[PDB]
Amino acid sequence: MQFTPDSAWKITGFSRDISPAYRQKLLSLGMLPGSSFHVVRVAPLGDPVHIETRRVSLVLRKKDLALIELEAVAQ
Repeated sequence: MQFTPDSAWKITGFSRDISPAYRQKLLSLGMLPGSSFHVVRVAPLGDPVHIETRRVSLVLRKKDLALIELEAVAQ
């Protein structure tokens, strides 16, 4: 349920009213719904985490993740 710095995940930014600010932004990276990324650091209360993508490190927020969807890799 929680996100710890060790496991992998997949980017699926798809909300019910996701604003273009976040959507039109990711476009610059070329990471559309269905990408793969790793976790650098996360907190159970609420902290700033960083994702590891194809030769690119993006930063996310425990509150920001609330909008974008995530999909755990294949165990």
